[PDB]
Amino acid sequence: GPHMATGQDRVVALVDMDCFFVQVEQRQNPHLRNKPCAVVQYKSWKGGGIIAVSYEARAFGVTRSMWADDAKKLCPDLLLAQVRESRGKANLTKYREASVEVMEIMSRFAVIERASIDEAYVDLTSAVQERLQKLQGQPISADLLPSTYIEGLPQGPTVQKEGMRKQGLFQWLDSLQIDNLTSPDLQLTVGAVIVEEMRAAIERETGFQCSAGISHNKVLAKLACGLNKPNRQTLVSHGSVPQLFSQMPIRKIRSLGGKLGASVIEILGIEYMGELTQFTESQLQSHFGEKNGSWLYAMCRGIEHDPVKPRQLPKTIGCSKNFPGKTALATREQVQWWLLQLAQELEERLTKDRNDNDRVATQLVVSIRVQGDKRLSSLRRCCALTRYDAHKMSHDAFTVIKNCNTSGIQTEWSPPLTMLFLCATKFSAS
DNA sequence: ATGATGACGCT
DNA sequence: AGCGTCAT
Ligand SMILES: Nc1ccn([C@@H]2O[C@H](COP(=O)(O)OP(=O)(O)OP(=O)(O)O)[C@@H](O)[C@H]2O)c(=O)n1
Ligand SMILES: [Ca+2]
Ligand SMILES: [K+]
Repeated sequence: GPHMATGQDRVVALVDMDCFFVQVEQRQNPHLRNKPCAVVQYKSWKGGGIIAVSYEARAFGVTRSMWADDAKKLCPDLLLAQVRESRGKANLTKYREASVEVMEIMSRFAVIERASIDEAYVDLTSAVQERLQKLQGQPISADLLPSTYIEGLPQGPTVQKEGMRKQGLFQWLDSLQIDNLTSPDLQLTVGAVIVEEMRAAIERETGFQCSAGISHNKVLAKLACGLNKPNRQTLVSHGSVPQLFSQMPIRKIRSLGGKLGASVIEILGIEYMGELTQFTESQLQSHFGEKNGSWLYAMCRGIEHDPVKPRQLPKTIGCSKNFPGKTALATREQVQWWLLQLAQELEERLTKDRNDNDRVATQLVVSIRVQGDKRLSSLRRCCALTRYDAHKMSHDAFTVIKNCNTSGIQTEWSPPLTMLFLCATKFSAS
């Protein structure tokens, strides 16, 4: 009862750019705006692989990982933009730079955790407290939340989407206790007003639209963000959790989309997150380990403590390329040449990073996949990264991997390589 | 023949 | 260290 923590101590948001690479290419090329369009990498094999899809193209069934030639079967008018290719590999620099535009706007409002090229978590607790003092108890207008959905409302005793949105928002605001400055529901609402402001600024200053979730922790914020996409934000209160989780497949919760989530389902014989509440913490720890069991016990009640880490820059900087099918690398010369190509792009990004961010990497990790290995990495070895020089870095990578060559011939490479990966890690300030 | 990254857990 | 998991 009175001692039972409810995980309502923080306001956390997750911001996710809608069809990010598509928005970048549509900003650059107005002919792509408001059209079914997709972003593709490479082109010779089956038209290239689709990596991002506009909402207009998704209505036709186009998805990520589709070959562009197949996507054109679903959507003959599909417009395509191609990822830059440099040194024979995809080069994502345009999207990384657009991402920096967005993250630097977000950092004005609060400290952010870069979660991916196009997602950041925001810890808003402190900004909320401040804005609450600026309010002095005045009600929060629905005009301050023009794109906000309150998950689970409307409820109780119109047939259009926006009318539903406004109805739920009104019920929520009508029930708010704007007098109590430590009300969790009030704090989430203020958090949502701030996130509206953040999203307005991102759109004004970059042209890019995003969705967001606002809740009390990262898992609920991420789940919230996915509930109303694109160009909308969703508030998931602590009170909404029982109904939301009662039909929510377990695999939808961040970190449960893989083998652990499958084993939760199979060992416990359940399907939905809320069903987890019927097990004791010790039962869950017995099945899934002490850490996982504690996490699941708290999470299925809507409680999570993973902090928004203050980290706006990636921790490692890497370059990778796959060599599928008949293109697998089968000679010494081939392996060396592609290691040089990867290392040249890596040198370029590292030099940029050292100038921009005042740091230097100190370890080089070299990862390969061999033909027939189902695993995504067959081997990983490290060496010292002492100078930002592509020829040295590629020579060192070759050195640390060369005894993997089975061939008795000095010039051949067996088994052939289906993946090369260079990653610079262990950054020190400079 | 999805392909390009990136973080973190386990041992 | 080196591998496995999960994600965007
Ligand atoms: N299997 C995946 C999924 C995502 N990404 C990377 O993560 C970025 C954002 O992924 P995601 O948010 O899932 O896709 P969006 O295009 O942004 O679509 P949405 O509107 O649903 O956010 C992609 O552009 C891509 O760079 C990737 O490389 N491989
Ligand atoms: Ca996105
Ligand atoms: K994303």
